[PDB]
Amino acid sequence: NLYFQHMKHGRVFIIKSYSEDDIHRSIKYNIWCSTEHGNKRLDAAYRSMNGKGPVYLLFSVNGSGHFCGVAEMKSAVDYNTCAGVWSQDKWKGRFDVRWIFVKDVPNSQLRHIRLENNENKPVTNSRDTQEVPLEKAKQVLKIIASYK
Ligand SMILES: COc1cc(=O)[nH]c(=O)[nH]1
Repeated sequence: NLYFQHMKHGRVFIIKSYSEDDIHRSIKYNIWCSTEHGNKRLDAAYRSMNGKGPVYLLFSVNGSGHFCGVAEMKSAVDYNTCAGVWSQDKWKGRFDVRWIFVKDVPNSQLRHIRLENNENKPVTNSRDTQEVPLEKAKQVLKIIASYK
């Protein structure tokens, strides 16, 4: 395929959101924020990457039945930022992202990809900041990229 053929390094995480408004804001301003635990997981992966490869994020709104696109993580986490900018006050902090695809892809197109690090559960059954093994992540990314 033409998409993601060169991604020898780097790491891929599921992002789950309770709020489609939060996603809209993320797309508009190219920023995101997770829980404290999820921020720490993404921060560790971004920093240990040391710019050697991409950290990609596969976004999905809880209950929507579809993934809604792909962004690249673009900064470390900043834990002390303006409160109350998201749909709930409980999302504290900020990191930069760069959205690559904004498009709805039905879970039917992805649910036969299983995560060997998550009890072989479908990737579509992941929780927020579930890490995706690199070879399964390539499959997901190419399906999203090419979907029509
Ligand atoms: C950044 O805004 C959100 C982050 C999250 O992890 N879940 C949400 O519903 N919104």
